[PDB]
Amino acid sequence: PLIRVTLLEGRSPQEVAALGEALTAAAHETLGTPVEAVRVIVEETPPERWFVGGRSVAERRAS
Amino acid sequence: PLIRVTLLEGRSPQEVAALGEALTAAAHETLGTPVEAVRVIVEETPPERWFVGGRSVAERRASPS
Amino acid sequence: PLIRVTLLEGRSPQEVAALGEALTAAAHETLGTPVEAVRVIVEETPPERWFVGGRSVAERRASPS
Amino acid sequence: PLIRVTLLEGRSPQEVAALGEALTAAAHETLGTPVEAVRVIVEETPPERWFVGGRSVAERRAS
Amino acid sequence: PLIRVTLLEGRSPQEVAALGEALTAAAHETLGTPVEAVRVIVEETPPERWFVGGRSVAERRASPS
Amino acid sequence: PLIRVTLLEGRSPQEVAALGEALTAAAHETLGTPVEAVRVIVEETPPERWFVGGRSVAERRAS
Repeated sequence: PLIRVTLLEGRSPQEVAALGEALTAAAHETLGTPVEAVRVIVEETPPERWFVGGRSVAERRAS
Repeated sequence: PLIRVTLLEGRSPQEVAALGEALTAAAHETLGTPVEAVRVIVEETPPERWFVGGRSVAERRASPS
Repeated sequence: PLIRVTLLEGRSPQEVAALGEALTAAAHETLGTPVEAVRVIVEETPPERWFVGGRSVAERRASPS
Repeated sequence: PLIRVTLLEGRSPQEVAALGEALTAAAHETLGTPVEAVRVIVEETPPERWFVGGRSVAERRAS
Repeated sequence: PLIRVTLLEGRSPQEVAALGEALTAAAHETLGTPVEAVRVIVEETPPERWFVGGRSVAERRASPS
Repeated sequence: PLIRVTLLEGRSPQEVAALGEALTAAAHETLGTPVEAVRVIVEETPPERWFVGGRSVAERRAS
């Protein structure tokens, strides 16, 4: 199973490593997939490049 | 955050619903993100359109021994 | 540039055609890119395969009150 | 509605912010989606990593 | 590595199988990656959902002269 | 035809340029697509952000 998670920049090394373990466990538990068959990519996006309601997360945090 | 999952066709509806919930719990506990801020999109690919080693999952299934 | 849109199933053909045009005009005006250099791909997801808060759009629709 | 735009690196901060506003307006106008329901990610790609006709945009600009 | 291809609908099964193999050989020779480490996912888009210049491939096909 | 290749960071400039040429040739050969109609994006992912079996490629290399 392939999993891509896109989230905001600024996460700790712990958080990214934890996320990759935990998403893998979730797929293994719910689908029966061997853990080695679960592949995860974490993509981090700067807050100036993520918009909700037409305003960036960087602006929404400021305003 | 956005979680996009690519799976082979043929999982049951109950397994897909359980996966959505469990991936969401995993992002909640590890990142602190509220569950309502986590989105999951599950895409299913037919086995003729997924290749490993240059051969489709369908072809690899037809010769596994 | 490439614009990939993910939408729930059920939009009309006319709305999808109008979206493609309008996203293209938006990229043209803001970036200067010629319209012919903008590509848009629209993907439709069934509501059983889109989750928010760990529950599918289908499940959230079945209990909205 | 979720929108991912991939474009070449080197855009100004104005251009990215403008793009996120304008794509959001387009989705709101054409689908009736509340602006808060439109989410946009802008991904920027270095010109050495985008190919057309088997040559990078960086090479095509040089040559 | 992961190779995701987006194609218009309508290619034959034989062409899609040949593409998967050939993209895999290309990644093997240029990167050194073993073939079994290369995955290819082929996605097909209907021509009403692919836009260039703000018009769908279907619309551009209906007026090409 | 559009092709996105995600692979690990650390590739040489030769390797990325070669990959973009070779993937383009493969699409041209197998589909009959004019080379100018083949578009390729190469995305590079740090090894700490790619997981197999719940462990990052960075950890798997160390351990």
